[PDB]
Amino acid sequence: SEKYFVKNGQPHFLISGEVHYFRINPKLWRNHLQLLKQTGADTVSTYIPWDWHEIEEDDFDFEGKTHPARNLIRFIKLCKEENLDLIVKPGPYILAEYENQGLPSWLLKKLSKNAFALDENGNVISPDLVSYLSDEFLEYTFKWYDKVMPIISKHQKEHYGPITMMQLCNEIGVFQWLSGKSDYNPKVINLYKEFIIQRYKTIEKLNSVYSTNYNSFDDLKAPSGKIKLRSDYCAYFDFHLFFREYYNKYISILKNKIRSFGINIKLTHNIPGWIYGNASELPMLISTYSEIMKNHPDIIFGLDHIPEFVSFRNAHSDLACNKILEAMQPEAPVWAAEFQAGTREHHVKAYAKDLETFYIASLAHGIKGFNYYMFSQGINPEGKGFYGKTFYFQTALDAASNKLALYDSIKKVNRFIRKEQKDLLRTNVNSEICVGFYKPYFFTELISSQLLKEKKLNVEELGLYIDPRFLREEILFNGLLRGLQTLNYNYDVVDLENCDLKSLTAYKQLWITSAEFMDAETQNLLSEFVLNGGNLILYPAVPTLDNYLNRCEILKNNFGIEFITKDSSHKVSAFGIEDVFTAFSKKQIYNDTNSKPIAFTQENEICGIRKKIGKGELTILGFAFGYTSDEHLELIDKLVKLNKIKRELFVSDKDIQFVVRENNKSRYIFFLNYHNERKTFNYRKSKSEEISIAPFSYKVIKENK
Amino acid sequence: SEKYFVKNGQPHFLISGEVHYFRINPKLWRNHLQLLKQTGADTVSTYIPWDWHEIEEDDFDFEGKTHPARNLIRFIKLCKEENLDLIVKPGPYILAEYENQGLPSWLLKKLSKNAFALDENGNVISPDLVSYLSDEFLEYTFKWYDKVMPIISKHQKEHYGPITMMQLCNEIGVFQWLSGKSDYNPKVINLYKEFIIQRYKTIEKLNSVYSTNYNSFDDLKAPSGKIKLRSDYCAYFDFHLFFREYYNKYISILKNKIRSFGINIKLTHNIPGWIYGNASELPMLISTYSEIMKNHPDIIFGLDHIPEFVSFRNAHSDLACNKILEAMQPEAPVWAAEFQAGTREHHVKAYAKDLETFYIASLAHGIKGFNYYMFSQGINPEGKGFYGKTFYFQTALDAASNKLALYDSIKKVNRFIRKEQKDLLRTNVNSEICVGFYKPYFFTELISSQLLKEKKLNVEELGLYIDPRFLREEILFNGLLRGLQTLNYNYDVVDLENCDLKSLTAYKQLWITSAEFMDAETQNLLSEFVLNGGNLILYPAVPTLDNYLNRCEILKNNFGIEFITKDSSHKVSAFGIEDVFTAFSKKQIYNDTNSKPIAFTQENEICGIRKKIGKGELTILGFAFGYTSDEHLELIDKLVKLNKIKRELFVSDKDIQFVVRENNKSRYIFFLNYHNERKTFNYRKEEISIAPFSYKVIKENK
Ligand SMILES: OC[C@H]1O[C@@H](O)[C@H](O)[C@@H](O)[C@@H]1O
Ligand SMILES: OC[C@H]1O[C@@H](O)[C@H](O)[C@@H](O)[C@@H]1O
Ligand SMILES: OC[C@H]1O[C@@H](O)[C@H](O)[C@@H](O)[C@@H]1O
Ligand SMILES: [Ca+2]
Repeated sequence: SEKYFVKNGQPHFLISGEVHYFRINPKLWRNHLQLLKQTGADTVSTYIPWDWHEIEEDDFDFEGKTHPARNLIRFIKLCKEENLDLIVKPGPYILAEYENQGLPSWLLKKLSKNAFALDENGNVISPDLVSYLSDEFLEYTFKWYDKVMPIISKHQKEHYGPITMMQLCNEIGVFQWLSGKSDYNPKVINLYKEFIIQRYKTIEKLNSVYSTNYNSFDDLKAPSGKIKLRSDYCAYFDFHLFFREYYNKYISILKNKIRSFGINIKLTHNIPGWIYGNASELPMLISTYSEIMKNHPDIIFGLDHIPEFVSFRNAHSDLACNKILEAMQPEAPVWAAEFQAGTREHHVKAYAKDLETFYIASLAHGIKGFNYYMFSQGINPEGKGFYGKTFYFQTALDAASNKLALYDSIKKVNRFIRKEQKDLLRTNVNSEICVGFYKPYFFTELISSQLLKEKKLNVEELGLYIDPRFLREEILFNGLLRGLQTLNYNYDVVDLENCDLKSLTAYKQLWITSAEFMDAETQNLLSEFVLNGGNLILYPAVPTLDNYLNRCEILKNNFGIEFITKDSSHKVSAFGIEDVFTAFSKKQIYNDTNSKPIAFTQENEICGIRKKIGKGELTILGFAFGYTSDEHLELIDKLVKLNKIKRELFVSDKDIQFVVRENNKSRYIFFLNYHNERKTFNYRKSKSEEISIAPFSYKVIKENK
Repeated sequence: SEKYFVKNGQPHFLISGEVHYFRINPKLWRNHLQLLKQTGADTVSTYIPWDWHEIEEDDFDFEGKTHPARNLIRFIKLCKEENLDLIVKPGPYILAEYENQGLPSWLLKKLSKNAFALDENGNVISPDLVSYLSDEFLEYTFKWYDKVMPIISKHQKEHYGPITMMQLCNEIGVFQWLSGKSDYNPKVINLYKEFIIQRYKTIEKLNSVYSTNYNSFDDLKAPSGKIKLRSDYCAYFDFHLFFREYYNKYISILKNKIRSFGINIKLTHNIPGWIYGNASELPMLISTYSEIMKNHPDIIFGLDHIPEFVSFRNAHSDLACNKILEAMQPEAPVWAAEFQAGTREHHVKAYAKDLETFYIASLAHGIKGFNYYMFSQGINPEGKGFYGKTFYFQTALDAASNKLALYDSIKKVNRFIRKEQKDLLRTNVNSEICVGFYKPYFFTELISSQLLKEKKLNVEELGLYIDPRFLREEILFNGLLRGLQTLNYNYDVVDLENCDLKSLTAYKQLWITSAEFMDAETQNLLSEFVLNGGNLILYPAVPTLDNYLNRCEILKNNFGIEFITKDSSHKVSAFGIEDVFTAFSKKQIYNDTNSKPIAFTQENEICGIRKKIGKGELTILGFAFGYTSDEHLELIDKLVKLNKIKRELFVSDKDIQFVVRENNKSRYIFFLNYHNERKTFNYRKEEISIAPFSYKVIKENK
């Protein structure tokens, strides 16, 4: 059942700490490694910066001949001497608050304009932002790999070295995302045109899908500018599919290059998306990796968690992200490649009290491994800091190797993990609720995001009213997922793409947050799910279009639903809850045929029904709610209770979060107080026990079954 | 010298609680009022919703004839019986998460298209958003005033009644701001044309300023779409000046109508701008009231503070907003018309332990009065809630008058306030730093804001690189003001408009965050300031343009400055601090004749100088830094120390914030812990422990 890392045929919690040799006095490297090992950590992790080691074009130093902290070889040897396994991350990009994101200054001065990401006008977006498939960029990247990869290969575990894992590049697409502009480099334009010709084969076939009138493929260009017609939406949809293939081509090229050096260790990649302490856009960025995860079962993706604080304001972000990684990568453990320790920026504090709670909450939320980022502070040598001289603050160790407050928090957490890992790693929560992940709603990084400078998608111009980004942020991430976690109902997330019917029928309920569009394959899957005995909850819309916004009424027809879309007050009544505020004036009005009406508009028109279809049950709500009122929690709770799903515990304070993890031998009860209140409460399993929990604090109770 | 409310001829801290009679079971009105009074509160505050009382056109109920909670008259009687003064807020707009923002449904169903705020295409922006100077809207507003104002007039403090203050409308421009669109209603456009003719007199004068090619004012159109040309910037700038006159015309029309009923109590207005627990846009919104504040010294503006939490993440917002209100309104107390109690949003928690600290921090930060918003929760009657059934959560009292956790926090704070008010209200901080407030940098709500749906202002299209909203948000509000607060250096803010030279001379340093444009009057003011002996810190640019982007180099020439704008790495060195991250590649590179170079690019070009001019001192930095590294705090500290300015205390833990407030005989030291850490420290001009997100106040007799 559970996915976890294994060592010596036993479950093993991966505990790594990030220690940047290049930012630490090499006379203190050993002390940093000893103090990390003394916390119970098994692994150390570092970037190997291209700029740091290719000091001028074709002049390499890995031995500290020109600066003692260029002695990568000695750092590798110390990791082995201090019995730590090593994760190496040689880029080409590292980010790492390093000048030019780790690319050499000499490189960026030499590269031609066509090596850079370009805007719609052909202008350079940023002087450190390359176009990934640039011939010149990949030539210099390969020359870098030619010098660093033999060193990595020599020091792998299979040659009795400490190196067990290597990250390829760093958060692919993060630089493009943060710039707020997409890449229109000519390599992108030309590879896109090849993609479209391969995809459609004839211009007649493309025109039939898009409803365009092109005479030839030579008339068609990568889409630019705002979406005004459904044909512009179609063009951008394919452009999103293309970018997923483009990032798969990039990582495939790096992987094939590294394998040529005899490097057989585990390859990793790291997922961006937290900003200002929440992760509602992370699902968009993880979706850009869809083709990499389909084609490379041997690259393990891990999350980059940057909570910044730990409170009800962001409590749901880490669990939703952990669940969405599991959905997209169900055969590998859920791990954090970067797991916040300290703060990347002086003005954004990172308190030990918060992060210690985050670490325990992460265990509650199913994490199987992590890399404390940053375990060790660094001091940039030679002006290499992007933003200042000091690299991170409020870490476990300062750059000198002094213990800071966070060290004691990590020791406490790691001690618990080491004591419990053989049982805890094998535990699961009992999820009776499955939530669908429909990746195409996330495919909007070119047209609609929190970071994109230009809003290119306005669905009203297309005759639609449900924006897929509004749906996936407010109705799903901040809405349903936040609500279920707040209500202490366990859920799983399943990727609906090529999804096995047998993997949905384990759940008492499947929840689908739907826009007006959904592909035929997914409409058919949800149809079969209900006909064969599944219980489906679907809102705010029965879809009637496919991903190209062409007619597709499969689910509507299979479920025998008739509806009209009508304007009314935002407030509806649902299951006897009055004044439920909904997101839209427009609602689906269902006729009551062979159904029980359960939701009504202010004019008493039917906007939600329940029915029995084949061996299954359907609940459809023709209105949108996330979690912006107490009525929304009441409605989620009522929906869950339709199939008699029960919480694992009765807890006297509804603002206490809990998670029960168990196997045949052991039960762990995690209590999380995400609130600035001392809470005294009682609980019992579904004679009560009393607990007092401080503000922003945790309790963990272990029972031997 | 301090400004404060007065009761019984003594300094009086205004402690008001918001209690919406229209959202409370009338059987429990007395119980809510008694529980509010038992916290030591002196005043209760409420809207009087137009929709609630004009139940159909020309059918008024203020006596509970049709619903017991329409008995406004009984509520007023209970306030008197329970010895509370009353603040009333009859609109016409109330917002208050009330359907139609408090306008009657029957009114919105009946109004013509031309009564509504319209976008660039002539479409209605929102079915509850009227154009303020709509004739139809003012006709019906006046008929509402005709019924509610005689009731207020009878019960006003000038007739020895309980009503001490009345708010006119609610956060003027807030609906416009939140809609993300500006009003192009044809009456508004006609008033804008009248405003332009009044301002320029002749089309030749307007053409000389804008570089336009009109033959007459008949050719003139309201600016729309993106700014591509400097002439489009000019038209939008005057469109901003016009909206400030427009809001003054609206509030003048309401005030004159109110005064006609013999209402001579204090009139108020309330300032919006907090969102997601910070207030970096509130200075833009307060700038929209510039003409109201200049023309109506009898209308007291108060702040609507919505911190949501209390930590280092938002510690600087309330101080900066309080200081900006003081700059724009120096002759009235700084007070919060809405002072967060509970939460408007169930999913956005408001912890009693957070807000208790916010209340004490607000005292440290110079607040003189406030209105707990919401003291009492409400239940929306008859589906009249904009949102769900319940109005506010985690308040002092629930809608049934049950005491909640916040009640005891408010009782505690109120007891400290009543014990200390006579001395505390007469205290000020000793500011030796003044920070300039240049209002034109804030006049962008039509073209650039956090809420505007399309950015119309792209300064690179105008041949500029310093965006005024970036400057005022990241370099000023979240940069310099946050850094000074964090470093525990007192500052004052001064409005540079019509500013007295005499008012700047008391300060040891004037800090000016400058874009490439600044009007002649302000350039002249800053020139005279330094020549006469003042010490000026100016960055990131010596301005070379006026507000119409026409050449204006008064300050530059008067100070003998020469520069070239050149591209370099973002990092500079300044005062021996290496690796100072700056916002722009473009920097001013100064000629150093008769100057001391003090900052350098990565290629060692001079991007900052110090100089003696007349009797004074100039420090100019040709680069933009906010607060995103420890080097930024070090640079601000180095700059303050150029004129030997000292903190009032030595505190062993640099992450403890303090404010020293004094008068001739009393000192209050407010220690504030904005961090999730128990901190132990000592202080001197003596060892204290403060819990996470908490406070300690110390008194010292002088
Ligand atoms: O916060 C925005 C982004 O900043 C980047 O520097 C981090 O590497 C990402 O993980 C993060 O999502
Ligand atoms: O077990 C001791 C731990 O208890 C938790 O409840 C607290 O949040 C931690 O601050 C503390 O280290
Ligand atoms: O948060 C955005 C705005 O919301 C409005 O409902 C409040 O009345 C304002 O004070 C506030 O700034
Ligand atoms: Ca000169």
